[PDB]
Amino acid sequence: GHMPAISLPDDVRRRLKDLERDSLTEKECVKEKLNLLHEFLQTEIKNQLCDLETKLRKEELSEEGYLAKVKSLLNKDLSLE
Repeated sequence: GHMPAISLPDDVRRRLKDLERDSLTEKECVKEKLNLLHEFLQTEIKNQLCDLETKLRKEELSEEGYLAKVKSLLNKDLSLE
């Protein structure tokens, strides 16, 4: 990025703050975070996630593996800017 200037909308961000009060959860965070970020993340991102689901279905990946792997990817995508 020569000069990036894209970041989550202020209206969206406010919703997360309200959610924080309602007390989210690890599993709940991924479901909400995925759909929200998706609105700004291309489907090619969801595609990467789809392959992981296959591992969950073949019992090759740990439950916490997907939960912990998913988080990092979300942050990595935003770090690109």
